[PDB]
Amino acid sequence: YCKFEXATFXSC
Repeated sequence: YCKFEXATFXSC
């Protein structure tokens, strides 16, 4: 999946 991240935003 994509999703941002726990803290980061590395969307895929």
